[PDB]
Amino acid sequence: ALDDIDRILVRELAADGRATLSELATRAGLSVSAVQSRVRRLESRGVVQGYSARINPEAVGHLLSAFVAITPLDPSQPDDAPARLEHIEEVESCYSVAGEESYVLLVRVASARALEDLLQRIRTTANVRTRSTIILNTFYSDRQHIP
Amino acid sequence: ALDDIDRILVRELAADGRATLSELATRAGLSVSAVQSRVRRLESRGVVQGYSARINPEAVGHLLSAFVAITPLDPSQPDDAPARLEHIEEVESCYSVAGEESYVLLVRVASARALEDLLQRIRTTANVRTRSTIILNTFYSDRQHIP
Ligand SMILES: N[C@@H](Cc1c[nH]c2ccccc12)C(=O)O
Repeated sequence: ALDDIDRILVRELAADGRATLSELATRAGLSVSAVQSRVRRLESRGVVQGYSARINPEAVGHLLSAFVAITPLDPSQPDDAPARLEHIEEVESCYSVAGEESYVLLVRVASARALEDLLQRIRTTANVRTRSTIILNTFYSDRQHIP
Repeated sequence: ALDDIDRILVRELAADGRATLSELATRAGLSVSAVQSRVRRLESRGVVQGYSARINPEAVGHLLSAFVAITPLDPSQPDDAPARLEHIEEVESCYSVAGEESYVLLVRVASARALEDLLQRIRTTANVRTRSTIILNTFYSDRQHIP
């Protein structure tokens, strides 16, 4: 249910999430009130899920980032795993995945020793084995595409 | 130095990209001017590198997401795959990696059949083999943590 006007707003808000209603208005050719109300409607269906500053993880001390694939040590209860790892703050994302493993997390930590410690917390808190792939370099990311 | 006033700011801006110079400044103990200063400096120093609304990809036509793990076929050519792929736009994220493959892509696409197409285009444009993993569900995504 997304018309061309909304297509223009989200593409803009993707590029600039601090875009102002007035800047948006003159870009879709609408009144600042038209825009405001459009934007909240986008927001309240779950088309826009929030706004975030995109922080440099190295600058705040996260020098090591890794993908960790996790699989149930044994898969008989439905899966707690996302729920119970929500309160580990160093886990940034959590996807279920088709194939041999069940979830893939992306994880951000200060150093190698801090990674080893974190893998222990993960193994123990969701009762899961882990396969780790360290990121050496991010070429670009969250480059959100609106068609 | 990340002065733990600069530290309080980024935690604020990561949870809220449109939090406003004022509503910040209050929770931050400050003038709406030295708020505005660091914020301009924090962006200048590469610490906050941009603001983005977070759009739901289904909502916008991307019903299938995938991690796609690529390795170049000819080790005697310059290894420039991130750069060769950068204009392909459904590649949201491109990360080099220490594992079995050389990079991982997060890629978003209309349908399973559209994915087959994209992969073919990835293979012919970098000169890479592709191994891909399908995301069934995102439990959470980009929860950024500031020590
Ligand atoms: N990896 C499983 C799918 C899966 C997703 N989440 C899970 C949680 C537990 C066990 C399996 C799963 C498969 O490909 O079929």
